[PDB]
Amino acid sequence: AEALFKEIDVNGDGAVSYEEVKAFVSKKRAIKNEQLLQLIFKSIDADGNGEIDQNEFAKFYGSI
Amino acid sequence: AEALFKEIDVNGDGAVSYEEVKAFVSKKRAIKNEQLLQLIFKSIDADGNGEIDQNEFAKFYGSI
Amino acid sequence: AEALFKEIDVNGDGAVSYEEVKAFVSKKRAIKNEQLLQLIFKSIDADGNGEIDQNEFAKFYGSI
Ligand SMILES: [Pb+2]
Ligand SMILES: [Pb+2]
Ligand SMILES: [Pb+2]
Ligand SMILES: [Pb+2]
Ligand SMILES: [Pb+2]
Ligand SMILES: [Pb+2]
Repeated sequence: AEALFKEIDVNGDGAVSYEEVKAFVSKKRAIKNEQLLQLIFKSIDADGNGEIDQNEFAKFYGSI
Repeated sequence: AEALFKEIDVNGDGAVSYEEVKAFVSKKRAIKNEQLLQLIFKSIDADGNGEIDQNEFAKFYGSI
Repeated sequence: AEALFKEIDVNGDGAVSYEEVKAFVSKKRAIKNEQLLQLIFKSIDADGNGEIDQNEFAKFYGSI
């Protein structure tokens, strides 16, 4: 009755098959990678318009 | 005369080309990942019918 | 005015978009992997003809 078992159990038959654990691990990994990358971007895009201009980029670099 | 050189040497010409080392490293990696994942599954599937029901899943989690 | 911002800024509009940072990180990663692999090959291919014969392969292995 936890959303996690249901999230992994994609065809909803009450059983987590191997393919499902595998698809899950894959997408969980993909998501953590997206989140770290976005967070890094947003962190460089100091003013938040959604693009990094040469200035934001300049600050970001150096002794970093 | 070791099975390993022959395993990497896929077109069998006595020479391991770069593509072959590369294909080999790729598939070796893929296999270690499958094996760890399967072992983890089999380890959760406490009764071995090949699917994880909410119970096996429940035990598995917690302070894990 | 650094080649790096221009290298990431693929469509050249002065702005590094997210897709571009992402494509960049991907290809940077791909390249480091190629370079390490090639260096390892070249390191096994002791005489440099571009293929590893059973002999070069033999030396390479052991207590390695
Ligand atoms: Pb299922
Ligand atoms: Pb900006
Ligand atoms: Pb060959
Ligand atoms: Pb089971
Ligand atoms: Pb751009
Ligand atoms: Pb050689």
